[PDB]
Amino acid sequence: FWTQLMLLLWKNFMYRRRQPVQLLVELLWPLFLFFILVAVRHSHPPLEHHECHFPNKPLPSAGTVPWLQGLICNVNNTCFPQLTPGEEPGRLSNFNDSLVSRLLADARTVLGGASAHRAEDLAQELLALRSLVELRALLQRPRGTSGPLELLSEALCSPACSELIGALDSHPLSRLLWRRLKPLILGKLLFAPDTPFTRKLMAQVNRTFEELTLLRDVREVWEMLGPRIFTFMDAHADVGHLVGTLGRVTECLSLDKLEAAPSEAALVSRALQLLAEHRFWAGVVFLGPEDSSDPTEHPTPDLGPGHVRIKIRMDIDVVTRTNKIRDRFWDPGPAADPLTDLRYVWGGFVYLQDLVERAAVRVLSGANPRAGLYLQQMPYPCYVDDVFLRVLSRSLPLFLTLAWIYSVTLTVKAVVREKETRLRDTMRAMGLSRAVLWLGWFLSCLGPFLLSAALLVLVLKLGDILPYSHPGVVFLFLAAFAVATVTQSFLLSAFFSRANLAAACGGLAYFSLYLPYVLCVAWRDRLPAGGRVAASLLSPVAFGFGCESLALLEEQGEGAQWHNVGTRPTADVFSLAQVSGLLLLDAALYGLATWYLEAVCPGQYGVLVEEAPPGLSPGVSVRSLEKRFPGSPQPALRGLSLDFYQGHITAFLGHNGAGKTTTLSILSGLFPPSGGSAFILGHDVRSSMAAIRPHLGVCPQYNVLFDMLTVDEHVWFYGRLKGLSAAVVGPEQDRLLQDVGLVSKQSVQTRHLSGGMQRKLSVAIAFVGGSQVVILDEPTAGVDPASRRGIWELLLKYREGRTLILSTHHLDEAELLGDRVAVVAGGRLCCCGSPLFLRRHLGSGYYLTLVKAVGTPQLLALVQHWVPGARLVEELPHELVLVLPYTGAHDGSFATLFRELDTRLAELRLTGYGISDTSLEEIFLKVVEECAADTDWALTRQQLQALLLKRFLLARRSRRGLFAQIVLPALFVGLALVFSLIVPPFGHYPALRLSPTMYGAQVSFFSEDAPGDPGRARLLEALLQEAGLEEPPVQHSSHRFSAPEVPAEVAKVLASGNWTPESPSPACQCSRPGARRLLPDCPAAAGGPPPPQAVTGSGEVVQNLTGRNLSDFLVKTYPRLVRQGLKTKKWVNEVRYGGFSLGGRDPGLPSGQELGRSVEELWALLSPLPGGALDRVLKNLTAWAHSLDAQDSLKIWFNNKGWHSMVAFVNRASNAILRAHLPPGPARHAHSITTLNHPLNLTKEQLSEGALMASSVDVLVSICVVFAMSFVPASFTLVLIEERVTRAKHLQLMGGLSPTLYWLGNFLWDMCNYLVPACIVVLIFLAFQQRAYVAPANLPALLLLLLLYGWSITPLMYPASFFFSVPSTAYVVLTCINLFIGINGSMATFVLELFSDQKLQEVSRILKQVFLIFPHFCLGRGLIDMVRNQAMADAFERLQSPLRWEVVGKNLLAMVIQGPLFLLFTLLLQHRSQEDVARERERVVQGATQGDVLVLRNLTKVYRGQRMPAVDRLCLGIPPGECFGLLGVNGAGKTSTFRMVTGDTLASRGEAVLAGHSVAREPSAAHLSMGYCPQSDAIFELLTGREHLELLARLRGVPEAQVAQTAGSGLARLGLSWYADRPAGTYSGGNKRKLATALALVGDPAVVFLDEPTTGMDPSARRFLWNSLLAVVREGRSVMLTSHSMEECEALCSRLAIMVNGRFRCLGSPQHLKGRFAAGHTLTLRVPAARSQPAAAFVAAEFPGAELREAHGGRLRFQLPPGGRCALARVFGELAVHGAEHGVEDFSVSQTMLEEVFLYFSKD
Ligand SMILES: Nc1ncnc2c1ncn2[C@@H]1O[C@H](COP(=O)(O)OP(=O)(O)OP(O)(O)=S)[C@@H](O)[C@H]1O
Ligand SMILES: Nc1ncnc2c1ncn2[C@@H]1O[C@H](COP(=O)(O)OP(=O)(O)OP(O)(O)=S)[C@@H](O)[C@H]1O
Ligand SMILES: *[C@@H]1O[C@H](CO)[C@@H](O[C@@H]2O[C@H](CO)[C@@H](O)[C@H](O)[C@H]2NC(C)=O)[C@H](O)[C@H]1NC(C)=O
Ligand SMILES: *[C@@H]1O[C@H](CO)[C@@H](O[C@@H]2O[C@H](CO)[C@@H](O)[C@H](O)[C@H]2NC(C)=O)[C@H](O)[C@H]1NC(C)=O
Ligand SMILES: *[C@@H]1O[C@H](CO)[C@@H](O)[C@H](O)[C@H]1NC(C)=O
Ligand SMILES: *[C@@H]1O[C@H](CO)[C@@H](O)[C@H](O)[C@H]1NC(C)=O
Ligand SMILES: *[C@@H]1O[C@H](CO)[C@@H](O)[C@H](O)[C@H]1NC(C)=O
Ligand SMILES: *[C@@H]1O[C@H](CO)[C@@H](O)[C@H](O)[C@H]1NC(C)=O
Repeated sequence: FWTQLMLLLWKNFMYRRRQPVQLLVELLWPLFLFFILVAVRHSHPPLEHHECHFPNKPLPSAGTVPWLQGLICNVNNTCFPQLTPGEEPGRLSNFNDSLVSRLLADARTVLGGASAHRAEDLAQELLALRSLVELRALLQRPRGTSGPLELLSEALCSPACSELIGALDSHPLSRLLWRRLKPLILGKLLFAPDTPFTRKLMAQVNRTFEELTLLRDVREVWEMLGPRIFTFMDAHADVGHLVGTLGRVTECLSLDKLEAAPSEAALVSRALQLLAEHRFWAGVVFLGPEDSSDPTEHPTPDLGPGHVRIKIRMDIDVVTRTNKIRDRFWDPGPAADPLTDLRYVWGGFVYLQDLVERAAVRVLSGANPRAGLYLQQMPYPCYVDDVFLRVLSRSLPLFLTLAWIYSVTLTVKAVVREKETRLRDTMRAMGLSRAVLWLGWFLSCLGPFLLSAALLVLVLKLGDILPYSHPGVVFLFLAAFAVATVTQSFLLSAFFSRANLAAACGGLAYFSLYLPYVLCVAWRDRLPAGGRVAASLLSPVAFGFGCESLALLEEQGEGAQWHNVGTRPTADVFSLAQVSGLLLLDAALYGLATWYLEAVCPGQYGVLVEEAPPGLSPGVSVRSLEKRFPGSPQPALRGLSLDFYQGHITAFLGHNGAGKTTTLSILSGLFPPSGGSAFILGHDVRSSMAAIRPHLGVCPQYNVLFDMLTVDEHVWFYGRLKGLSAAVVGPEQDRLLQDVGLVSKQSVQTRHLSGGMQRKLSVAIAFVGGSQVVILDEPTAGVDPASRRGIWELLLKYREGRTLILSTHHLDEAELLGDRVAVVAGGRLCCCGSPLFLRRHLGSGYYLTLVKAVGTPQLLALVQHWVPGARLVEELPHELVLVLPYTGAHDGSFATLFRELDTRLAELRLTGYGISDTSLEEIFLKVVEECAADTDWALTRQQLQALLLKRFLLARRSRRGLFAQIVLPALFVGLALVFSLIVPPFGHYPALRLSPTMYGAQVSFFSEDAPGDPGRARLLEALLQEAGLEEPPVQHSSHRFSAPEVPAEVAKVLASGNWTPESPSPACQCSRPGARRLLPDCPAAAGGPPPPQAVTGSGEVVQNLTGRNLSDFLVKTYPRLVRQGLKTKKWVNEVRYGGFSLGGRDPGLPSGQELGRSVEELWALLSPLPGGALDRVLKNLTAWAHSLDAQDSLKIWFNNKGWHSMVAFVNRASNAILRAHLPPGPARHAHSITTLNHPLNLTKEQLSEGALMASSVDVLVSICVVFAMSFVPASFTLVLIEERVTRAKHLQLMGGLSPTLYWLGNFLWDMCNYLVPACIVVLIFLAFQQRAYVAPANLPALLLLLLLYGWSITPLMYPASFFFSVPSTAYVVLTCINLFIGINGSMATFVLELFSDQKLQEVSRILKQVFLIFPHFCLGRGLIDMVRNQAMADAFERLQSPLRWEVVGKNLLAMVIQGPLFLLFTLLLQHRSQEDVARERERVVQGATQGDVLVLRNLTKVYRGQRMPAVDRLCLGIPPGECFGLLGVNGAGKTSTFRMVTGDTLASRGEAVLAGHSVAREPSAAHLSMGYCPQSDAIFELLTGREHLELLARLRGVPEAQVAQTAGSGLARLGLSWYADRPAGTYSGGNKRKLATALALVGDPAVVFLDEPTTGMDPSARRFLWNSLLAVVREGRSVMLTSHSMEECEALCSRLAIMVNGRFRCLGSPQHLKGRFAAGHTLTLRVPAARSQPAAAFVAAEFPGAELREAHGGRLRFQLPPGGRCALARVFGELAVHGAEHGVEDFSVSQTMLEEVFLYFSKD
């Protein structure tokens, strides 16, 4: 059991070692992919980012100075690691060291002090002020700045406008700020409705800009107070310079920047016009509830007024996209980038929403609410950003499968190859169980897999791809994967019966099972938990599911290790060990599947007796052996009771189908006997089992050798397997090697270098165990007769002792070697015995014939006198045949009769006698039928016409296939167009209702500071009851404690620490220690320790958090909220989006009443102006001082990952304020405000880019058209490939056909066939009303493009007919290649077009400039280009043409240029090719006979590497009036000479001339008069035979009116009347041969060539061929016939030439040969002594001529000079003594037998 496994493993290792280039490629292919992966890793290392905090943004409602301060200082949005002062519940401002704030505080305190006082005291107070000094220093600055923006930033933290432009264009930061401010400074507010209510709303919009325009009055009062004081009496210059600077800034002010529009269409037109001038900024639409014109939204929520809907339309390049709520790829980032994401800050959307909402509340409420709104960004933890790990999670299975596709292909190829040559059956014959075979396969294939896995593990660990992990677990994963994939490859090898088919399908079967993993990862959340395990039954799917868990565990900073093998890293991911368990279960299931499937198709591979020897020792005793198959009710083998005997070489006789090899397999260990017994050596076959193998040898009818192992390893392997010991193999090896004469070959150790002799070696293998019984099976099945002598010598060498049982098809072989013969025919035995006994039992006797150049009764009386027995069988004139009695036949009587007849020859006028001994052939036949009975220019026009007709009939023969290949794609396209009538989603921007409720269930805040006020209490009530909470606040007091219970294990930790809310209460948080990377921060159990009070309303949770830290709580709690949905990381639903803090502390000085009183007192005094301008200024100042209190504020925290959170929460705040200031009652339900977002249409320049991303249905239609359009050329080319496989094409070429004209005819017919599908597609497009195609300016372009693409595509794959030789696979491969090329081109172009965000891809347009050289992509590009150009034209002017040579003209021109070059290439590819014997050779050399039709001279062929000429130095001459014949054994070179003379092949040396026209010098006239007939059937099965006949008739040039009549003649000479109507496909075996003969004969060629015209068909067919050839030979025409059957050559031909080894031998007429050497007699002696000298000596002494023939041990034949003067009897009497003189049992004489010419044919 172990020795067989060792031998199998050694053999497999030897196969692998003898291929020293496949191992290297298998090792170095998977390393390339992983080196690419390592390079990719080196390209993108992970990025690290620490914690950072964000400042606050003040809305204009809070103030104007802080507003500009924010717009000028917080533009960069830089992170700050330290906590910002704004976040703390106390402060509400960030800038405390700013000059503006200090100046305002100093002014306030000085004014308060002055008011309290009411000069020296005031001067002293103002002297100690650094802010005034800083302001004076800033005023006294000699430029030093790029522009006023820099000075404004330093202070805070028209031709004049042209000068400002010139100054500000220099500084890049000033450029950025100026770009941000340009839309808004020069803005043009527009509104559609002009009703008075809207007028009041825009009056509320006015009042802000009116407050803005107040510096003019203060300025003018300054210059009207200036000169007065100056006349009454550095500071004066500084104020004037400052005032003039202020005036210059206000010079480039829009002032009246508000405008109006009459209607929505006019609104859009005016907006686009202003965009053309770069002046448009925003537009507002006050849609009314009663209008009911709501696109994709409800008309009105409640009847009547009270609800205001407001739409803001701005430029798309400014307002963010408004289609999807969230990003599709979650990123570990704060999502705070001013340039890209923070668009609402420099876009002004929030500003205008605030302004409009405040106007609406001030109008509807009827009060003047004051509440400053601020915006804050929640802070974000420290993080590591690394996209690569998700890429591994999604990519690693792909690279692993691509690395292991190669070894799987090799494994399946090897398994199928070894199971193809039936070697497995031979191994099972010797006794090896299938289990050992499969175990050898397992352990031999599984080595390289694990070596590759180990190398991959080392690469992964060392290459930093999977660090922080222990390689042991990774290896235990890859090993399970390798086991599963090897088992599944063995399963894949169990469905195929061909080598290359299995090799090319196994890789595809392995790769096609990785797609479901992608399908599952796309809809990751869709699939439940139940279907996960069911889908993970595939091996690659399970590997992917395990790889995702491995990557997920890698993200958490601790890789795969022994600690966490059985731990699930997330609630819905497999543990790493469970995946391996499933992998092993899958491998076991695949193994069981292979085991069961191997048994699905079992079995099928895909009374005369002479028993009396001197020693009766029945070594093999088979009795009544029977077997039956279910294929036929009659048994495969019937009763066979024959008994064999040791020492005799029994043999089997029968024609193929006699069930001999079946029985020989029964006796071996391959098949089971159904009945009877098969006792070998005494013990039954099954009982012996393994007790019989050393004493039983088998050799099968197929050669059994390994193409890589040498001879010595071969004998070693086949000896050690039988039971031989390793010590005694040397002598046995040497014995067999010396016996077979391979002692030289074992020196070079080759197996595939030597051929033909290999069968000999196989025979020797049957004699390696010295087994007593040996069963051979046709040891000379196919070996050349020239080498059967060695096999005969070896088999006779081992003829003693061993029982040998063989079987041969022949009849001569069964008597040379065999000591006995039994005849089996029709699966049954008929007779048995020995050749002597078989020849001694006949109805007839021993024949004697006499010819005439006297009297029958006289000769009969003479014969009866000389011998009593005599039978008269034949009595016709000119030959008298009598039967001499075999019963009691004696030599003396025959000798006396012959001696008497010798003298009386002249008188009797006989002049010749012929004796005859019955032979084995006729007795074999007679017993076979006895057993059978007992069982029961105009010519070119006609040529093209005929070719087109034959193509049309060829198409009409196969109509269903062409119909399904042509019409079906059109119906497919039509159905695709029908089903594509749904609304196309392309990315339009609908109307979106911007409210917080769109996000869904969430958690929100209501933090409050300084709650000591009733108005703030009302505002808080509005905020809470706005979200759906219960109306009475006291109910919350009824709920009392509404918080989750604190964790018990955390209470002790809290008691350990201070736990004050102001101090950091939570414990610290883990982060990146440098040696380890964590994606989130791992949260402890104490983050924001006390669970804050939460109340749930209607799908929403509100939390208190009053008085806590807030920032710390959010930073600590965020990852806990996120992690619930990081398993898939596709659409992450953050739960906390925003919240409110009711801050109340006033950063400014609240004491503004005193300042107002002081201003009023100053207004009363100082001579107020009668006009009141100063009075109005002072009133405005008093109002500003009164409003300076800022009684209540509000801050909104928002999360930026939700795109539309800022606007939703600002809307909520405004609505809450409105509901707060409205008096209580049911009227609260009547009032509401709504805000929408709707970007405007694209401008023309914007359209020129935006039209690109509106093509999905177009892409689908183009893909469908390309897929359905690339089928026809393959259908065209399959027919040509099929006609190339058969040599019928060349048969056409000997007609009038030329290859160029054949190509032209095929091209024209395929054009005519192709013109229909294009018309069908065109009519489908026209009938289905596609505006994209039914336009009159688009139809001609589409038609021309389709027709010219079909023009160009066809000659692409015509040159491919030479490469392939089978129709179906050629069609499949060509279709797949074309579809792959088209789809890849289209996808690459569309991907580069959509993803062309960066500029270095637009130059990739040159790539398409190359694709015009590819003809398949021209149509796909042209359709898309035409569609986009025409759609742009439709959308351009309504709200240049396809025929122009700018969109499709260039592509069409390039493709029509490409058209003819492929036809030229295939036309050039077609024409790529550019003693009697001595006396007749001498007469040919000296001169040429003019009458001879064919003349040859030194005809020679030298193949490549054969080292010997197949046909060498061949000469001949054929007179026209005689039929020729060529003879030779297989391998002589007759077919090579036939091909060379016909012209299908070239000649290495020498040329043959036919009727004075050499083949090379001008082939056309040569082929005009040659009738080609090969052994193969060169016909088209689709057509009919008669149709072939008229096709050849029309090609030749027969007039049409007689062509049909010719058909009758074309059958009248060869019958064919019953088979005329039937198609050529459904005929008989000989019908094809006779049809080929008729096609050769039709047309009346001068000479007719036939290669093996008849090979064992019905006698009627050969009689008809005989008649046809006789006709053509006595009508004065010549035939060159090649055959084997000698009687046909005798009957038909008049000259015979015999050739062996490529050279003539006799070259004479049949009668000349018969008289030259086939006369006399030959003697055969049966000597058992096997001694040459005793038999040779006396024969040479008495007879001068004793030439040897087949000198073997059993028999020897004698050649002697003919024409003995004495009688023939002169030998017989001598033999009558010679039996005593020398050992001779019996004898035979062949004296002018019917087999003399046969004997010479077999002689040489
Ligand atoms: N797959 C099969 N293989 C062999 N024999 C079959 C098969 N199917 C049916 N038979 C039976 O085989 C008989 C016909 O002779 P075969 O057994 O095929 O001859 P054979 O053994 O191939 O002949 P030789 O002369 O020994 S090569 C009929 O009884 C068939 O029904
Ligand atoms: N691929 C090949 N095709 C044809 N002949 C070949 C090929 N390879 C070698 N030969 C030579 O063909 C010769 C043996 O076949 P031939 O005598 O030419 O014809 P044939 O086998 O008698 O023809 P049939 O009767 O039509 S199968 C030897 O010279 C071979 O070396
Ligand atoms: C949020 O927390 C505060 C505590 O700061 C709760 O205020 C209490 O409310 C009840 C009911 O109105 C009063 O009787 C208590 O006197 C309040 N306590 C203090 C110390 O303020 C408040 O109820 C909680 N939620 C709400 C409804 O705002
Ligand atoms: C701006 O876009 C709107 C669509 O949002 C266009 O209005 C539609 O125009 C089509 C004609 O092309 C009509 O069939 C629709 O009924 C219109 N819908 C609406 C809502 O009116 C509008 O024509 C575009 N204007 C410009 C100048 O591009
Ligand atoms: C923002 O800060 C970065 C810090 O490097 C600086 O390089 C950049 O110029 C700043 N940009 C603006 C707009 O201030
Ligand atoms: C602002 O600065 C002043 C003067 O240094 C200081 O008294 C005051 O406490 C500061 N206030 C804040 C908000 O830090
Ligand atoms: C105020 O807005 C109104 C629209 O109601 C507009 O007519 C007017 O010009 C604006 N005021 C000024 C002077 O800009
Ligand atoms: C909040 O927590 C932070 C954590 O650094 C701490 O520095 C800060 O003092 C705390 N502030 C309050 C008022 O809770």
